[PDB]
Amino acid sequence: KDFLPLYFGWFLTKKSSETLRKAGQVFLEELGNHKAFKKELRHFISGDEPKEKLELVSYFGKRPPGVLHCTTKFCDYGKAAGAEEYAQQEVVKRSYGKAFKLSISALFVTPKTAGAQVVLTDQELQLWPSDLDKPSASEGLPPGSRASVTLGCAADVQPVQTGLDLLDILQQVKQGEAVGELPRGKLYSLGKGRWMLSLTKKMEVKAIFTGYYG
Ligand SMILES: Nc1ncnc2c1ncn2[C@@H]1O[C@H](CO)[C@H]2OP(=O)(O)O[C@H]21
Ligand SMILES: [Cl-]
Repeated sequence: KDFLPLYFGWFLTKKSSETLRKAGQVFLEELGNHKAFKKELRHFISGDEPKEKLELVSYFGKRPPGVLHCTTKFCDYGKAAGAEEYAQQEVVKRSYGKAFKLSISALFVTPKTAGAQVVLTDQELQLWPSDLDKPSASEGLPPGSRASVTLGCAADVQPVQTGLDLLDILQQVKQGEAVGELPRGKLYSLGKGRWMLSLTKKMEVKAIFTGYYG
């Protein structure tokens, strides 16, 4: 009669998390100042905003307060569908507490979330859930495409939206030239307020697989 974690995932170390967090911040500051982005503001925000400049760091005001993480399976202590099934797996139990490296291939921004795209290894993909209830946007994409790290959310958006935004982006990119060059890579405008920075060099972040309890 033991209950599960709120969710399973890879939790970044202090050092790796700050490295990614900082890169995310720089991206928001650079994107917000980029002429291509400014030009499309009316596709990013939809209201009485002045033509003046939008600071994305402020826009994505809801940020993780501490270390960052890549969620694998949200369990809600066993109440989520597929939770018990996921937790019972040998590979989950065996991997519990193990160290991993996550490959970050891109940073992205939408009107709802700012995040980082994670490219899971085959070993890490074994820890990705295979549920009966799937996000419709995951269909047609490689397993684990949803893998991401939440860097920030718009005021009325929940962190879960980040992975869903990535799936939408990946559905979209499944490409035209980049519309800009930032120091860390090429900048793509995917439309509908969506932006992806494709990192010239993938970031590697160290993380531990474990379970979070609220
Ligand atoms: N229904 C869900 N499916 C997948 N991930 C979820 C779900 N609900 C919440 N999360 C994620 O679990 C964490 C606790 O809220 C948090 O980390 P995240 O991956 O940034 O989005 C959230
Ligand atoms: Cl919303």
